[PDB]
Amino acid sequence: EISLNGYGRFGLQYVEDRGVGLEDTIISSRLRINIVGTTETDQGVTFGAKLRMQWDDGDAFAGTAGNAAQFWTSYNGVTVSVGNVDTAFDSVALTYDSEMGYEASSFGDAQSSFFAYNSKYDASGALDNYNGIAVTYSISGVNLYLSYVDPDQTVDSSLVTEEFGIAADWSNDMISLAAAYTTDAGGIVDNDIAFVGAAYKFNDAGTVGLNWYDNGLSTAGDQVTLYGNYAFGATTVRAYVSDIDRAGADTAYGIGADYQFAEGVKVSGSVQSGFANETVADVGVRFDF
Amino acid sequence: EISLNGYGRFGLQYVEDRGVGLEDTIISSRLRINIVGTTETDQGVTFGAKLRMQWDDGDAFAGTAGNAAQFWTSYNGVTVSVGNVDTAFDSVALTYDSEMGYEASSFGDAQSSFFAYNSKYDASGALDNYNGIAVTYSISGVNLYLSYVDPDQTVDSSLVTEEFGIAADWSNDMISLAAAYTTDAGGIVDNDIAFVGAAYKFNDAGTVGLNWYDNGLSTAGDQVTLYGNYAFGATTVRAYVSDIDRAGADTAYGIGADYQFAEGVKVSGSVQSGFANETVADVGVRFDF
Amino acid sequence: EISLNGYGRFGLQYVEDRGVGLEDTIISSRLRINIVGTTETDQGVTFGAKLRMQWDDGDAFAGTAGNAAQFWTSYNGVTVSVGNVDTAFDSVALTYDSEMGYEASSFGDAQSSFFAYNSKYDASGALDNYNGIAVTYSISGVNLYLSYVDPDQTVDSSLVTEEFGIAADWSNDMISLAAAYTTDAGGIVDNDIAFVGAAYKFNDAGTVGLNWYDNGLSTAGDQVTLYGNYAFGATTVRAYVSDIDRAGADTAYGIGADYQFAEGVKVSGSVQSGFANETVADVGVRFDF
Repeated sequence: EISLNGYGRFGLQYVEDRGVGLEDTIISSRLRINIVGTTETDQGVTFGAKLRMQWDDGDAFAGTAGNAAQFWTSYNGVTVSVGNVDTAFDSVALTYDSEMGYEASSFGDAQSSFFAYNSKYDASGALDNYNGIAVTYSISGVNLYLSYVDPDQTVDSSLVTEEFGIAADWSNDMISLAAAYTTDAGGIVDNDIAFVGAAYKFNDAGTVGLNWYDNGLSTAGDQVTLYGNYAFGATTVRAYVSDIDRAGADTAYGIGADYQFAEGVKVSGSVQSGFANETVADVGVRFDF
Repeated sequence: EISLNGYGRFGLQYVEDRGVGLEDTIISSRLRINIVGTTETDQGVTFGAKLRMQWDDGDAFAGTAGNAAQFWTSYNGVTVSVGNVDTAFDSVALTYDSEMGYEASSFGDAQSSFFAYNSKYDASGALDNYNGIAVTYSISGVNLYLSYVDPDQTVDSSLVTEEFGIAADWSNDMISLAAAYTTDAGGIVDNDIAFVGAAYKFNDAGTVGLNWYDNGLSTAGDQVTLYGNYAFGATTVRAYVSDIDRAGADTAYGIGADYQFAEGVKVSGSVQSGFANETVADVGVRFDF
Repeated sequence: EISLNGYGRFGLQYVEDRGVGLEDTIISSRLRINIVGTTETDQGVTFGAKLRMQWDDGDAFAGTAGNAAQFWTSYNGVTVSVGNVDTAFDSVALTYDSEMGYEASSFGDAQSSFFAYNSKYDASGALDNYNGIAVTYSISGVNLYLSYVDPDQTVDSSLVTEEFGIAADWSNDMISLAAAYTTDAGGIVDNDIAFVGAAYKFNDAGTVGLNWYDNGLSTAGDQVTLYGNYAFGATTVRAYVSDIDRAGADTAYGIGADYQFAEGVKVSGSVQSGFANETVADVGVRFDF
């Protein structure tokens, strides 16, 4: 069995003083197609592989290709995956819940480098032998994530730096907890990052959360992000503030809205201010097919 | 929802004195696959995106990839599209109705340069930031086309040349009219081209038309094409003659046949003579799946 | 109509002293997707085209693309195909029946060069104009294969070397015969190879065969391969020995197992010894979706 899913999204992307001779506002857009092949068995074991074809405005050659394969085996809630795998740091909950706009962005996201699912190919050749192993398990309420990544599996281990990450989240009807730890993130020695987050669903239509990060060797340093959103029926209001230890940095913040036009169609917009006092705004549509 | 459609076609392509050391006749063939994702809503609005993977004999690397995405929104007969869009000049009626053979060709087609849907990627990098906006509307019988194209949307407007094109066609049961105008066609300054065409369906199985072109900065100059076809049940006979103002040019002409083998399978052939006295012939099959 | 089929496979690949500074064991894996478009007619004729997207661990750019198209027409058991076609030498029976492991390998396979379906693109540019014609016909029990391949169809014939191959196999319930002949294999002049094989199904769960090869200009020389397998319900045991005329060569051999975990899921493993005394072992899974 092979199924095809994906999405499209487009709108206006603005960034003040984007560059001399350059247009501040452009029409950013993206097309994503996921190709998933699965083989189910009566022994209760599922085999699957997926491939992704994704194009973005600006992409080289005005072309679209597939990325590197991912394979997995699920059984009794346990899933082992190989190849181009999702990572623990990128997989945990709450960590990206401050994002807004149609391009789902936020300076409130972690400011560190770490491996995460590669959607496109890479011309540099850097990923040619990038292979990983990931494991997840859901013990009702609790979620476990373990990922191991070798940027070049053909070379003798001791010669390369592997990334290892552990992560877990839990959640009842009103409180949520999440923690994650990754050593040698992004294959960079001593680049040990960490996340700890908590959220409170102070109602059905609203939630306030707090994320704290240890950005490893990032010049950003430790960082805390405070966000919240509220749902007035079909439209959602979002806001957040973020701070990093880097000297002289500005407090990052953003305010935005979501409008569920229909099932599958979502209109979003936002205005954000980065740590270097950058100003960015967006408004677009996203449709899932 | 994601649907896959497309077609295949192959046969013999002949061109007299194709080049020293080169074979005049080769087996030309093409595979085209369209990937269309759509999201319908009960509000009566449709969202969609499409991608194309097309290979042609001769293609570099003996490979096939996807091109740059196209997105659109339809509502009440009005459709707005973004990205790799169809253009007014390329979209109007009658303009390509003189073509024949399995590769659908004719020296009777307009001899000017202008933007039109890009089916493949482009290694030059020329299309990396090529973005367009197109609008069409059907007021029963009449068809409106408007397209705006910026070959590099990242650069400040005033620095690049955009193509703008308007076009409209109308048609009852026996008469058809079509006109089109595009300024700075193909992004070339002062390259303003125009088309005007009329056709008469002098019966159910036959039609005679006349197309006049203003090829902008093309050395071809103004051009008039006269074509006609007749259907004897399953086989269609086609013919045409074309003239351009370029000095010393030859009158272009071609005679060909279509044979509807089945629904979806079409056999075609033709012999044509170009303005530079080139001789070309073809015979092949085309199947839509 | 367009259908999507394919498979995924992964496991451990071992090869003793794979190279200085290199890891002997790696996780080899593959994803294959076949895109097939067909157009059926009530005249009893079928038109089709297929494309392949296949990724392998190690692939450049960590990307995946499509290869060069193949088209065909089937009628009354006769099938004519064009473009990237399957060849007679690669298509006959018994010739690859000694292979084992999840990567289906065997030093017992023919040691000659010859054209065969190209699954991926080729950066060298070598296949840009590689076009072929193949014909097969099944006269109940007997199978005929004819293939003609021109590595560069644009160039004048006399300037390039074409590969031509004939092949046929037959088979009742317990005996099987197969022969094949290809001249200028792989487009190499005087590289005439041949195969002759016979197999006996000495039971429902077992088979012993013998393949003899004339490897044309290969330094391997003539070669004979002896293989056999036995099925104990769900697990299959395989073994083989191979010899070539090349001076000082070692006798190649391998022993392996297959385990049909479910319909579509197959676990395999093997240990093999090459003619140059190479040691290789593998164990993996393959799932068809």
